[PDB]
Amino acid sequence: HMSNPLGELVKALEKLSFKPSDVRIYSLLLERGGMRVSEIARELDLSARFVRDRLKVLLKRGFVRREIVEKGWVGYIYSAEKPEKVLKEFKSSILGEIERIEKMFTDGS
Amino acid sequence: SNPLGELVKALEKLSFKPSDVRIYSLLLERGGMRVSEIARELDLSARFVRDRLKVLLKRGFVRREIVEKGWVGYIYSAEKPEKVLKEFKSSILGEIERIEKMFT
Ligand SMILES: [Cl-]
Ligand SMILES: [Cl-]
Ligand SMILES: [Cl-]
Repeated sequence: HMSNPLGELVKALEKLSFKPSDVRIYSLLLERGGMRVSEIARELDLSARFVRDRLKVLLKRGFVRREIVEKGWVGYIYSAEKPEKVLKEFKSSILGEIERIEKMFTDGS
Repeated sequence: SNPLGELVKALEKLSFKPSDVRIYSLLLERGGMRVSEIARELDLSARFVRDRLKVLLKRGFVRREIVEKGWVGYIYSAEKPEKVLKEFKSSILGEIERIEKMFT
């Protein structure tokens, strides 16, 4: 019945895991520059809905940003945050998770 | 080469097998044990338990003492949770820093 630091870390790693498709989207954008949902979908042979779904996650995690295009067509494209930014955000997220887990394992009072 | 791909690889290396969690739990709950005892209780291969304990030892999550009453063997025990978290934090920070340097 005892709480388990390894088990808690497993849950944290799952929460911060990446789908393979997230890696493909991020890597495509870093290489090619900002792209529309439709362009990403065609390039990677994924559905537009699935791409939108993963973009929401990557935006909230701070790994991708959006920016307006006004070039006849008007809409948003999506751009990779730079590696230094991605790694800064990931570091903050995992440290946050560890800090929460630490509260379960304090000694004394 | 991209930071998410490198994080995936690093996070795989820092991952735990479900058995690791069970091995740690057993040692924390019941105290220091021999490999054969852990394997019996968990219904795992003794070789497998042995190899996972070697991984956990290198990571700083278990310790061992040599004992020789008859045949030589190791008694493994759980490191305390705060040491586990401290070591894990150090390790994952080290990995992120290494990946940071790949790009700088
Ligand atoms: Cl996927
Ligand atoms: Cl679009
Ligand atoms: Cl042994």
